[PDB]
Amino acid sequence: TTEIHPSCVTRQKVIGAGEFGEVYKGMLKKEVPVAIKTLKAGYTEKQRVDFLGEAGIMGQFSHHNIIRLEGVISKYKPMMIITEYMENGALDKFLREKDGEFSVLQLVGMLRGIAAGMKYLANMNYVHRDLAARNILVNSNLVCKVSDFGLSGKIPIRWTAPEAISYRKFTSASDVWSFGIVMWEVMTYGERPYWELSNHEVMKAINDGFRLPTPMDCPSAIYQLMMQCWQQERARRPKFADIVSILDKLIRAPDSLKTLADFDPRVSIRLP
Ligand SMILES: Cc1ccc(C(=O)Nc2cccc(C(F)(F)F)c2)cc1Nc1nc(-c2cncnc2)nc2c1cnn2C
Repeated sequence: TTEIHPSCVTRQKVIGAGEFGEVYKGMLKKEVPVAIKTLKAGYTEKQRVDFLGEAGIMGQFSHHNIIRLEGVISKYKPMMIITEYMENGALDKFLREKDGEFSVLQLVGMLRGIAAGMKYLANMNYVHRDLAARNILVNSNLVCKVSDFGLSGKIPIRWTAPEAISYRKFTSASDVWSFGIVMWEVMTYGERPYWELSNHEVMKAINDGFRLPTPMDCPSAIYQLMMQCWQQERARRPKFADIVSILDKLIRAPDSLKTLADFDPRVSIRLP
């Protein structure tokens, strides 16, 4: 963590909400665009511990696929966490606003980058607990950076592994389940997992053995990989090292992605 003087920061627009403050877009001194989370007067001891703890963990991460911390303001009030800014925004909204605009290889490359960031976090003994496309930022090189904006607080049942829902067992292996959901989010351009099923219906379907069907136009290898992320038995899921290795090999032999999984049509259209 670098300590930044408040005279170097200008808050411009509110872009979100913090636990005890606001999240802004701004400029950091030529100027550089930044995102800024503040801790406002009246914060509790616990909030200060969590806020500066968050800053400390982010300063420890140095990876291509993890959001970069520019610095912290801790010596003056209000306190601030300052990161790089991504004009393309969060991955879920990005894909939904750009439906069908990318190649299969571009989509799989986004997944490889997300997996590499997650392998790094898991190796550093950091369990994310809220991996979803809404918590991934996209830069102007299409590079995805794992982030955590806090709960949307809506609990993300349909991204969470059964053991984490059932008995609060959050590990890198429950993050692997979440990663499989993110794979499905990417390959569908941001569709809502399980569509209109309620949270209870999703849990019931998973316990009964159902799994999300293949996205349209999805490489067979990619659907196979996401399905193995959704094994009920935690020990049977791939580790992030396995996921990175597979995605890297598929990208480097790109003909491997041309074999597509069968898509199950809901609608039959008959014509001559
Ligand atoms: C200011 C800020 C503070 C904290 C984080 C954040 O990701 N923190 C965090 C906490 C725990 C673990 C991780 C980890 F592991 F990297 F994923 C990150 C990100 C940001 N940056 C951003 N937040 C937000 C943002 C938006 N809406 C609500 N909250 C934050 N939007 C951003 C950025 C950057 N660009 N954009 C478009």
